[PDB]
Amino acid sequence: LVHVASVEKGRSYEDFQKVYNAIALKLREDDEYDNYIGYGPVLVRLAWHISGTWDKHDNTGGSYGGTYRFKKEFNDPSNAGLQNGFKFLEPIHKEFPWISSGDLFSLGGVTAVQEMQGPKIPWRCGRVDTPEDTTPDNGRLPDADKDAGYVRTFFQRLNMNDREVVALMGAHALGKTHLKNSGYEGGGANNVFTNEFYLNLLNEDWKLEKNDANNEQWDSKSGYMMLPTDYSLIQDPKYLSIVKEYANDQDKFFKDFSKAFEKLLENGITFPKDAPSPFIFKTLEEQGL
Ligand code: HEM
Repeated sequence: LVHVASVEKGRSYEDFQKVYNAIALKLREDDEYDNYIGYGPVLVRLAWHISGTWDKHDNTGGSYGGTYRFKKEFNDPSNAGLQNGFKFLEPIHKEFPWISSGDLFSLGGVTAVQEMQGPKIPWRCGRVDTPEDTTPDNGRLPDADKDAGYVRTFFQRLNMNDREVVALMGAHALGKTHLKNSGYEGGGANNVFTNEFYLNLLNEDWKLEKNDANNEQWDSKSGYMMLPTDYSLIQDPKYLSIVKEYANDQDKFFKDFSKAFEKLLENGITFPKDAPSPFIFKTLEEQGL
């Protein structure tokens, strides 16, 4: 099973920067969402969930097909709450109807990271919408109530190693959990991309509590929370080494995150040798907009 990237006809860097700008301007304008967190974090989560269905064994799932637009995937209980991100992007899809669904969902993630003062993330175009029968079945996204061994094994399906896993998990500095979506609550209200996830893991006094959905989570008096899968990063000696590395080197964390997130968004896609190089988009701030 081969998914070959095909550039939207006649489109170049300037077309995709226009789409980035549209997303970025709406992120700035629709700022009230989720108690003034804004849509940044949910767009990062959406980019990850549409990519995180991939299976390296048979090349099914992944971002290429834009299959989240179909009912089976849209209604996956693992995707509860992502409808808010889809609704955000819908007017963008209408203004730029030539962009494929997988390109738009993945670009929404890149735009959100960058606009939240995260690292630059190189991005490639050419995902092509595939039909409804290519939609992966539910149950390919990870459970939160598990341990390190589970996390490690899970991410092997996505061809991610320990360092890639720990770097990706730093996105849990962003946004929050919502009881009605996942059965976890809390986490604060952060919408600036930093390495604080690692600092918080190492420095907070964590307590194992049960929430109103009868699930266990780790809570601190500062108002932060860790999922069991988050906390497992300090229980496993290989993960703990990497947590310490990112807690002590913001730049290293940004660079490793950028590479792992690009890889996540590109898994399953074959880029022809003559494809355009990856694009690095300017932020609104860089453009003076
Ligand atoms: C073992 C892997 C993972 C598990 C079990 C996991 C689980 C969760 C759960 C339960 C929530 C709360 C959803 C809600 O209640 O709204 C969440 C939020 C989030 N996750 Fe993950 N996650 C994992 C990996 C990742 C990765 C790899 C990324 C991105 C690189 C990511 C980015 C986010 C973001 C940005 C939010 C906040 C969304 C919002 O504020 O609406 N997560 N995660």
